[PDB]
Amino acid sequence: APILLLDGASMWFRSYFGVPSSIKAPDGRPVNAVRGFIDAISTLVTREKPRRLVVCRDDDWRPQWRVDLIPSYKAHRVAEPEPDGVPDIEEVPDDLTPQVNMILELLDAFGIPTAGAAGFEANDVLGTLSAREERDPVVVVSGDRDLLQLVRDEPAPQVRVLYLGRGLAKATKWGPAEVAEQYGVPLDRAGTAYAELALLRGDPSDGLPGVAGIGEKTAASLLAKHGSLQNILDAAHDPKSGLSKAHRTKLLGAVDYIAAAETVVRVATDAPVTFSTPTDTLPLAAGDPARVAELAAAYGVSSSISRLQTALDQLP
Ligand SMILES: [Mn+2]
Ligand SMILES: [Mn+2]
Ligand SMILES: [Mn+2]
Repeated sequence: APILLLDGASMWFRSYFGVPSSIKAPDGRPVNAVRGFIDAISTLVTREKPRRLVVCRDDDWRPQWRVDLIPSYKAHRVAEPEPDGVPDIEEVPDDLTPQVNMILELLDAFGIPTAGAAGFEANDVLGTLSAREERDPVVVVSGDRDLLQLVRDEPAPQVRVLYLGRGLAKATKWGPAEVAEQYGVPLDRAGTAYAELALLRGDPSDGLPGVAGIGEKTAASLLAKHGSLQNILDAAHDPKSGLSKAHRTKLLGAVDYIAAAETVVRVATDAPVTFSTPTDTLPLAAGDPARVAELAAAYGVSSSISRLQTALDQLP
């Protein structure tokens, strides 16, 4: 049985856009994201039958240490920047933010493991927990393709990304083979190589311009030929490497961006993760059944909690 690691914010944003906003609590507040997010857990529990499951939090969705390296990072998504230490106010619809609070309440009362690392993103939590796992195959559940950098075959246990780009129902599991087949990175280091390719090609939806003149195809063939990004910069710095002069000029005109983006684009694998629960075991019933029942009533997702309990009951 795999341990599921859930990219919480990716998922309840998906649920917010995948469940109609006319699904409301008795007090009138939309709870479409809450319903959608709980149902996704039940769907995941029934499909994967995990014993262990963690909802990974964004203690800081936009850490200033990444913004100091690449100021444009996630900048088009900031509602209001907050100074030193305080996470920036993300641009989020006014009727989704209370729903995030509802979800965290329901998880806390149920006792579903959540995890976070102060000053780090959920993606770092995901990378840390998947890097450290030594017992069970890891399924990272997310709509964020950046996480494909976590895929792993060996050393065991394997790590797959159950990718939500087309929704949960169509989601398949991505491993090094799929990543290699889809982006042209070498299979023996598909995960890390994917992150090196994303650095070079850029990622506009996160405000990372990438290296001008080096698209994804060119990035792949330079990894397919030089094996690793460190090698590409050496081949560029060494004046008679086989590198084309055009490619050298593009790479040298970007050395400081390449260096600064390295730690921005790669997820941290050694973040100080803390759990809300003593362990990452999935509980088979609510830790606080009365509060769960009260919060679900108040939040208008009683039937979703009902369906979660049935999925849990069907675990062997
Ligand atoms: Mn800030
Ligand atoms: Mn994220
Ligand atoms: Mn990204």
